[PDB]
Amino acid sequence: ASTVTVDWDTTYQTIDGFGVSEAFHQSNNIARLGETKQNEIYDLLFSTTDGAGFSIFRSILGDGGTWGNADDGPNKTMQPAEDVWDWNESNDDQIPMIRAIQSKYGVDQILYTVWSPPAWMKTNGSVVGGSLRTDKYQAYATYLAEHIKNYKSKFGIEITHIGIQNEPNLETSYSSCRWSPEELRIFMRDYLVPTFDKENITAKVVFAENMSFNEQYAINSLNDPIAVKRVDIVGAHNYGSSYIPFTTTKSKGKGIWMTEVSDMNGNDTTINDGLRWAKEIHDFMTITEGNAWFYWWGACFKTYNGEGLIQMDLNSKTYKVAKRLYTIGQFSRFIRPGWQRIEATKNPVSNVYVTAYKDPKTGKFAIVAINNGWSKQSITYTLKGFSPASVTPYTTSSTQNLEKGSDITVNNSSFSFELAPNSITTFVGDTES
Ligand SMILES: O[C@@H]1[C@@H](O)[C@H](O[C@@H]2CO[C@@H](O)[C@H](O)[C@H]2O)OC[C@H]1O
Ligand SMILES: [Cl-]
Ligand SMILES: [Cl-]
Ligand SMILES: [Cl-]
Ligand SMILES: [Cl-]
Ligand SMILES: [Cl-]
Ligand SMILES: [Cl-]
Repeated sequence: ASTVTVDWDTTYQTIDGFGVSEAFHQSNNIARLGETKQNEIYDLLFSTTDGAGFSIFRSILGDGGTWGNADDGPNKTMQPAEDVWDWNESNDDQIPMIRAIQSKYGVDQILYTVWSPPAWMKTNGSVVGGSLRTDKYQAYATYLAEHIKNYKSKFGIEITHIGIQNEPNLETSYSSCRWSPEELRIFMRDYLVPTFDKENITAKVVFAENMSFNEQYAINSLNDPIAVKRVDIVGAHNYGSSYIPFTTTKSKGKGIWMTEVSDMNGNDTTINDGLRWAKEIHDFMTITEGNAWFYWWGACFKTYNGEGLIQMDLNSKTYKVAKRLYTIGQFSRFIRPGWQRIEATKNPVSNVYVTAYKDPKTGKFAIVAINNGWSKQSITYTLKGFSPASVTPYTTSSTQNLEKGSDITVNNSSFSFELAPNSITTFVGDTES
């Protein structure tokens, strides 16, 4: 019987949201399941009433590669040659899904990440590996600005966040482009910042998304007086690393987005894998104090690993939902863009981890409690600085998927709940009536 204290007036970072991606034709793989299952998958991902309520959507800016195939491969680029633009909305197979989920679910944060500049800008003449030619830095700055401008003016899509390079540390067997940190500062200071200023770009920059979770690729730009003007967000993946503070990023008042993580080595779809990712979010919120957290694919055609939250079998036209969709939903469905983390006893007892969030504009709040141990844990929650009448529990476990429970009466700013082993429960409430 342990105690968690939640303080309404001790506040931390603003939460920008939670995201997924459908890059590399996975958006088209959803549609191939048929209209009925397509809408079911949109619902599971983005609905705030019967889904995970993801609030950010990450997509690939087409590079024109020729690798892969139609099930997993690149999209045509809107600038296939230095002297040719091709604003054909059919080039980007993510546009139909973006329009549908912005309309139906109000998803209004749209991140486009570049995996590679087009081949004619690359040192090896290919979108696979290599680097950006130094005599193509301006062409790439123009490339990025023209995409933000013309996705709006031609396709009606507002790109609110632009990711300038996915994993600049890595050359892969698919779309990739290697940068050094100093090459990124030179690109920001001498090309991106003056081009974005000249074109009056208001989209925020998610800085080069390091494969490992550190700010090393951003330190050079963050300390540059010109580049720092548009280092709006420092992005990073969490493949093979752990959650640490981004010291220089916080000193410059910038945001932190963990824009991709998944299990590429195993295929665990049970609550144990789900609680692994819930614990990653908890560490992200409390160690790094980050602002947005992303899984990799929302739905994908890989039934053999954990790169997506939903595994689609294209041959039988079926899909299977892993527990990680719901364990991540325990955060993402309730913590909307603009919410604010508040103080809660982060570790009340062994294997129990707690965070808390509030909406400063409605008085709504959410308390997310993880129990990734083997023992039932009775917890008494003391609410400091606010007094709701009741809380509503939502639980995910080996037998429950974001299951709404009976309301729990709050007696003098205190309520108790027994956390089941290997489970996660969110308590949701409102202070204004
Ligand atoms: O099927 C392939 C995917 O597995 C691959 O996913 C990559 C996983 O590592 C991440 O760091 C990368 O950002 C992500 O692209 O993408 C290519 C696709 O063909
Ligand atoms: Cl591109
Ligand atoms: Cl890369
Ligand atoms: Cl899972
Ligand atoms: Cl992602
Ligand atoms: Cl899996
Ligand atoms: Cl809200």
